[PDB]
Amino acid sequence: NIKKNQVMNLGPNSKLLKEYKSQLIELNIEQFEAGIGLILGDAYIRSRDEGKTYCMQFEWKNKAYMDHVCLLYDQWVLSPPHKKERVNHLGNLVITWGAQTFKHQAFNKLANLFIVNNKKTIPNNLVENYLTPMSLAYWFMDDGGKWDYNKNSTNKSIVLNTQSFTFEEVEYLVKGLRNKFQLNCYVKINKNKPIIYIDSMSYLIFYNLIKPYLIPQMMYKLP
DNA sequence: ACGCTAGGGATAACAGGGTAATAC
DNA sequence: GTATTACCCTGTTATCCCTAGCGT
Ligand SMILES: [Ca+2]
Ligand SMILES: [Ca+2]
Ligand SMILES: [Ca+2]
Repeated sequence: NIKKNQVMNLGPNSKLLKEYKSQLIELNIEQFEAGIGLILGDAYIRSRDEGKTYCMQFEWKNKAYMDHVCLLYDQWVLSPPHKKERVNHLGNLVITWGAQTFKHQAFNKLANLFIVNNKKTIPNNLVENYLTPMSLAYWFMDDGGKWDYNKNSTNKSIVLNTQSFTFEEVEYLVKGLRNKFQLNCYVKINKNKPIIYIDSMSYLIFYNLIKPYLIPQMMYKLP
């Protein structure tokens, strides 16, 4: 049995690396469920071959969250996060962190739920059949935000920024969320694009569901 | 008086492409 | 040389986040 330690620095097309990879078969329950929320939120699952293998690429401003996701996918992530320092078209420095897993057939199970012709889509029962409290918690740390950011406000309404999805797609998600978690949420608009509004009346319900998984440095997103 | 929104800004994300390091 | 592929890099906005001033 080869250990990550032994291959995390060898060339990409390295034999020992591939041997290490062959030792891995599937993603554990945690990596799968969290992945459903990550793909619905800020992650990117792609294939460079023709759907034979997929890998996941990450990028966030918050490094702690980044480190937390890498640890989650430890076995599939050979390197530490990498600082990316870029300059705007406004001459400003923008700092973020990047990371990725290597490609592996283990990721095909996640990818085939969303990808179709290398194009991302949300299927009609994704929520009902795969979205768990853990998935939802990650989807929240990703796309999640407050409805009212004003100070001293008591509004407990949550928002999921799903601006890249179609209205049909957002409808599948909303149906699943309402039926499965009794959440009182629905579609609203932002920059002419669909977002999911969760009424403050469902806050406590929403919170108890994702509480077990949000990390401390992400708590600031809650009301 | 003040809880709430819709309008909108400079990112903080997503998508793909290019290549240095192994194999044969 | 050609085939592989993890780790960067670059092209680009739909993102989360804010707040002027609207509604009651
Ligand atoms: Ca997102
Ligand atoms: Ca995010
Ligand atoms: Ca985006």
